[PDB]
Amino acid sequence: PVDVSVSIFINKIYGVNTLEQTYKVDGYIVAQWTGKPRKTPGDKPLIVENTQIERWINNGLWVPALEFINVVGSPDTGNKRLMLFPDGRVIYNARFLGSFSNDMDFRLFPFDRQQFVLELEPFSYNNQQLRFSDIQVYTENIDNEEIDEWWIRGKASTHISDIRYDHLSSVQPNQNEFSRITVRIDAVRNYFSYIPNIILPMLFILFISWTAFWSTSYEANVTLVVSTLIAHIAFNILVETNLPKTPYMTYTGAIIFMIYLFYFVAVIEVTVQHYLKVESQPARAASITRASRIAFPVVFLLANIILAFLFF
Amino acid sequence: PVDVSVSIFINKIYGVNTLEQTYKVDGYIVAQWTGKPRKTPGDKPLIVENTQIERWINNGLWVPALEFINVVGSPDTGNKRLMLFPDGRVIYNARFLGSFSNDMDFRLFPFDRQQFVLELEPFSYNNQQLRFSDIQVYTENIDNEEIDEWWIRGKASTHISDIRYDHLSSVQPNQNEFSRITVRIDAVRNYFSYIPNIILPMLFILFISWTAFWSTSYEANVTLVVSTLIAHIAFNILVETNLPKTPYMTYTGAIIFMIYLFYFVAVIEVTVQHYLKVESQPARAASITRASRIAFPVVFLLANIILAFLFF
Amino acid sequence: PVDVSVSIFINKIYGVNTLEQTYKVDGYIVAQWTGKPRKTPGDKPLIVENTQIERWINNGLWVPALEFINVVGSPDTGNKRLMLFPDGRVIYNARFLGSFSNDMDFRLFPFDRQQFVLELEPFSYNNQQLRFSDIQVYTENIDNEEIDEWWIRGKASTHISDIRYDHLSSVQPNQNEFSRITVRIDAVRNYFSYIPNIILPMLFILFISWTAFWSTSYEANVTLVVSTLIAHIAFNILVETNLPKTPYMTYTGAIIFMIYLFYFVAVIEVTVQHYLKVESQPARAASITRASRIAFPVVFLLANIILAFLFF
Amino acid sequence: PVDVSVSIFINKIYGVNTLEQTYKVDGYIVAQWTGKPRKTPGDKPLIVENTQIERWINNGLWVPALEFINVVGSPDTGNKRLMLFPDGRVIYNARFLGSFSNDMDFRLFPFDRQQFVLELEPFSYNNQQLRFSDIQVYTENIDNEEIDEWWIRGKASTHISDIRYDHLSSVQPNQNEFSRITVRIDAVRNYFSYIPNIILPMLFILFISWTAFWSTSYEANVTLVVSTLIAHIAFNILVETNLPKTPYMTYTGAIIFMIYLFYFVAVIEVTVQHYLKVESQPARAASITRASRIAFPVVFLLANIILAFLFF
Amino acid sequence: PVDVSVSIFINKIYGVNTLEQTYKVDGYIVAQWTGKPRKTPGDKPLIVENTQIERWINNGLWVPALEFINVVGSPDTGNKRLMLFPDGRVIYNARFLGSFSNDMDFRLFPFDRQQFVLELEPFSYNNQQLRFSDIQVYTENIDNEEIDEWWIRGKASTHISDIRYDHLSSVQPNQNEFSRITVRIDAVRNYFSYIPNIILPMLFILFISWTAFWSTSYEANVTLVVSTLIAHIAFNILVETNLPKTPYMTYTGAIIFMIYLFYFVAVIEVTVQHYLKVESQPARAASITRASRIAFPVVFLLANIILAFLFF
Repeated sequence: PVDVSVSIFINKIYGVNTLEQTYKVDGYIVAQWTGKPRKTPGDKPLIVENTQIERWINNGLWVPALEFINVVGSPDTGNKRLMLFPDGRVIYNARFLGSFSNDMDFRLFPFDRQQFVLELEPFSYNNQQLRFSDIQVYTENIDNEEIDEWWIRGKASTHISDIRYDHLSSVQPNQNEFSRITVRIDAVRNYFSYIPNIILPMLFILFISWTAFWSTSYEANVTLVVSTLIAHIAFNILVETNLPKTPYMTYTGAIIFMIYLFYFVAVIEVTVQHYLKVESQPARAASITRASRIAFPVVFLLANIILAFLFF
Repeated sequence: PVDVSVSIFINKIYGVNTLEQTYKVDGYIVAQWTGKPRKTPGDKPLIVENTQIERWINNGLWVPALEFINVVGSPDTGNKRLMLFPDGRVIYNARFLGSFSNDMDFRLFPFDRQQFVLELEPFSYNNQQLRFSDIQVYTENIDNEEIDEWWIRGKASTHISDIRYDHLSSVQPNQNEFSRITVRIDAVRNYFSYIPNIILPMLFILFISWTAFWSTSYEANVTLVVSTLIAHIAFNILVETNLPKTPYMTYTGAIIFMIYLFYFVAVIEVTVQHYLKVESQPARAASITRASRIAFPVVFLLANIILAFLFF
Repeated sequence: PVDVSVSIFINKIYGVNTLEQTYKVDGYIVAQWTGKPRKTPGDKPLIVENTQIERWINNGLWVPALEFINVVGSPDTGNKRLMLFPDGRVIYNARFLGSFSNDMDFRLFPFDRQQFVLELEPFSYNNQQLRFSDIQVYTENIDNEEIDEWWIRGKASTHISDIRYDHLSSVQPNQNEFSRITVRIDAVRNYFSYIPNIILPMLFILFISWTAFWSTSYEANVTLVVSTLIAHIAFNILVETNLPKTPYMTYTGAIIFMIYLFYFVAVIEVTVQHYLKVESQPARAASITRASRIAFPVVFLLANIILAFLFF
Repeated sequence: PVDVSVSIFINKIYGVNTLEQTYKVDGYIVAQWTGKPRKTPGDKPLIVENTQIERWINNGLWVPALEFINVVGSPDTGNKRLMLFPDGRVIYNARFLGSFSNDMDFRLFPFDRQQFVLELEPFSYNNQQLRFSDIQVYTENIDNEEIDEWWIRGKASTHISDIRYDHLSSVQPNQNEFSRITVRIDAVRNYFSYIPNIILPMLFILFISWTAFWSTSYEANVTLVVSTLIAHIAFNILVETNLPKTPYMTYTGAIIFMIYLFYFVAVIEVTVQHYLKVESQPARAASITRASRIAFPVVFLLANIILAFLFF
Repeated sequence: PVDVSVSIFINKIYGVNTLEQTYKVDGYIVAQWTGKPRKTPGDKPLIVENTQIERWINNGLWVPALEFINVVGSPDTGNKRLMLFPDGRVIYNARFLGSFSNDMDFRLFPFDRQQFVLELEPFSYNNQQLRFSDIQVYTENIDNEEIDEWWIRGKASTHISDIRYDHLSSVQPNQNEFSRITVRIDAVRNYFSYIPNIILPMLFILFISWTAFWSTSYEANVTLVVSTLIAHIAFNILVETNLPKTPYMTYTGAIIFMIYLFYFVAVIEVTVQHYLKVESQPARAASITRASRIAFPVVFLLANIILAFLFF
């Protein structure tokens, strides 16, 4: 079992896709493994570059196949460098930029909780142990909390585990166990701009519909409730890109669907106020309007607390 | 006929395109075929990596051309590994991520039924049999049914068949028969979020138009039916991306087109109610409104059941 | 002149761009040319794969440069295979997926007529004849006419021609003549879904504006004609992607522009009806409304027949 | 100084970006330079293909670095061919498809004037003269003037110049002068479809707002001017993609901004007409409406002529 | 320590992304380092091209790994050229086009201040000094200030620094110091078109809502304030692409959110004016309207000055 020291540097974690549950990660990968003693020109260790790296393997130099398990497509390896030491050890430094998949829960978008995971397992070698994992997410979080989309919390989670496989070759009494690095950086999305850009204006439009709970004129009432619903849909179109859309139900989506009913229900109230006045019963219509004038804001507050009580 | 054992691992089936009938599939491909006996360093079998794989073929090592028949463009092969055994057999392990085409029926979108097919046939060898196919879709479906867009039902369908060709070379008395793997995983789209985000709000807007079947004021009636049609088109704009658009007629599209008539027809009713009152015949207008107040909801229910009876 | 037998298989003709006049074509290319006699291991012909193909050319093996003339960018060649026969002939099989340019006429979109052309000419060899062209568009059209976007009509058009060039080198007394394959598959776009999704709803919105030709209330009339124009523009936004937009005038675009006038003209009528009633002359306004109530539908029908008479 | 004959063929000039001032150009590049005498098999000149081209340079064959100066990114070179003559000269034929940058003036979009420039200078050789430039834009313009987006005027502009550099090496008494080809094809955008699709309907919506200069009812007046402004913004959304948006002010943008004022000003007029009638002074309101009924169309005509007088 | 003279030419700084804080930079890179004396054919220095550059490294020629630190993905290197001098020095000229990341502050968009930074550090060599940095942004700024999106101010900022690292190898306590080039060009976004296209029309729509501070009719008042809010959201949809959206609060976003309240508040005023007239207290409603007729424009002016006082 060849011991490999893996040190991964983290520079950027950008472009979090709300559909494919993908995110682009940039940095550097360092693999210091003890090889076999070789002769370098003099005492100083040899420095080999990307083009000449393949030339060394042809001559009889070992290079282990360390592949990312959760990588979506082939990641972009910039410049790769092999540092052959006269003593024996070899240091492999390579810049990488690729897409990584991890199960994401967007259920509670306004106060999002997400984990960015990176996994590495040698593609061809099982009885070749991975010594120690090191995550250097030295890109300062408290430096620009407003500028950074995600508030980096904790200097990642180091985890080294032996992944057991089932479907393999004929000889597996102790070949099914592959060493695997499990890097997991945590982050919390900043609500800072999501309230005065999405939440707050989507609420005002809904309360503007509620101004028909004072107005007696049905012609003016229709214009309020119908047009605000147009404004709500229009504003939901503007937002949509910022909004995360997943196959499951969300707290934001639950509120968004709840708003659609509170328009439909208000339309009913306004129409009820009208038909009562038409059928010479305005005494009911008078109290019906006064009721919903206090009921609607209370009911929406109860239900928003109900949703929050279920999601949190 | 060289016997080839093909074991394909399935990791992800993501990004289902509603137009091109394409979907991205990620995993691993294993090809264990009995070659010719060779000498490996000692007893242990030789492990060859991607860069050195081409070097072996030049020396005189066999590598069969196993191409995906239904692959759209050249798929992304990550790291490929050849395992040369001293006895004779060779195990080929390669990570793949590519686009696959299959005939899809989106006719019934809210309760979608789809099959994800993967086909493999040796590009150059016909009298080279494919021994056994194995599909390892071990990515747990019941684990996160709400999170997964498609509910993976069944551990795929293994199918090995001899595909017969017509247009070939000169020598074809028994060369037209190529061995082909036919992998078909089944899945059902979760309706869970499609009802409170698309179906339900598209219905409320249509019923808000129906509130003119109580109102006597034509000026207020126009504002209802005309503006709700604006809201419906606006909401159809928001949805559109989620909506699958194909060259054939769909259950969703049939309902969507039916809604467009139920606005146009309601406009007619409202205008009829007006001209009758204008031409001193309000007795008809009074019953005309009361009729459509019960008729419209019944007619739409009948027709929605009619459509459902035709599609299902 | 080396005789080359070219047989092109057609699998898919997908993604027809309405702006760049491009379409993606997938299939296989077969080039059977009589080379020089060589010795294969035994009697059986040698099978050479993509990586080893370049190795043969270095040793002294001929490979002709067959490039697509109408290809947009470098097309994606999947797996290429050379079949060296002991007698002399060589069969070249290669999978291709690329973009092809051809002059397209979208003038009559609802009942579209289009030709998909593919051209092949040897990039370097003029006095090297192309024997016979064969198009195998065996992807069944009548199988799924509703599912297929284009109804494949005819098993393509085989055409072999000697293309004469003007601007060449110094030596051209008989070097300007290059052999060229001209493959042209015909197809007709299915109107099936384009009427109940685009045409029909765009018409209803326009007739809803015409309901002001019965209404006497100007305040209610404005709401009709102005808001329907908003709905028309809104619906044209939804459609737009499905709609083909070219630098020339189309039948669809002519109707679309005609609809914009029929709103503007109706606004004038409604305003005329008003000013006449204001200036104590409602006798004119009464007949003015009754006139346009019969005129507008007749005029639009005449003009739609006029447009159809010009385009067809 | 090695004399190089450069003949560039033009096939397509497609996808003109209104932001980055980029356009994709496809064709062929021919470089006939007199090298050194070599022995070809017999008398016939040797034909070398793309893969074997690099093999010749290794043996000791010259290939000059002819790079496009105005190319955005590395352009797509399809198939490249070297024609080695026994006498000495070498003809280099290569198919290219790349993006080219040139300063574009979109100030007057409806009647656009644009120049498509292509520049070539040897990347490594200064005292290596470029003999003669030849542009073969034989893709017929008058063939399909309605189908072609740009009306190709003139068979391009041939220009060969010695570009002088300042920041170079140590030895520059006569090494700063590089030979450069300056190809410039001219074209004029067809207005044909831009008037009945963009200009004309954007005008009708603005005149529909002007129908409030006859109407006495403020409630009906508001519905006109407010909703037409919604329609104008909605129609500007539909158009936007066709509209060129640059960091400077345009004739189209000036008119577009002018339209936004003519709505705001009309709103003021309508509100003035109201407050005058409210404050028992309708004599002013009567003439105020009659004034703007003649003023607004005259003022907009004056200002549109003013803008046209400034831009042209 | 090998002294390297780095001279970077700047051609284009295009496509500034408001989300990822990225921008594409094109130009040339010159690296003149004193190598070892070699024999060139005669006295003239050897000119080596891109394909032959790798051939020289195999023979025993030094090429230092100069990588961009702030580069997003692998940048596009066009044609690279090595100029081997007989004396010893080697000049490396390479054309580049890549994406660069730098922390951007969009807080004050209408009068934006931005810095475009480019960093270069040898990927493999620390005790290999970078002699002098030279930035040639000779692409004239005052030439076309209206055409250029960013007004290039200053001929960049030359900065050479020794970057100290923490996580490294065993070999040296004085190996953590890498020489790094820090190029920073400054630019200011032109407001020229952002006022008559975004700011000015977004203001007119808001003042059109204020015309209800004269109107006594609630039915006409609702139509004003509700529809202008639709127009504002509609216009914000049109703009959105031009608008920079970041996770922090902006001056534009603050004004944009402030506008959403000024609609909601105006709705309240209009509804208050109504309920007062309903509950036989129009004396209050009369002064309430007259108050907000002077208050609203003054309050918005105060608050806009307040925001400007905080951001500037």
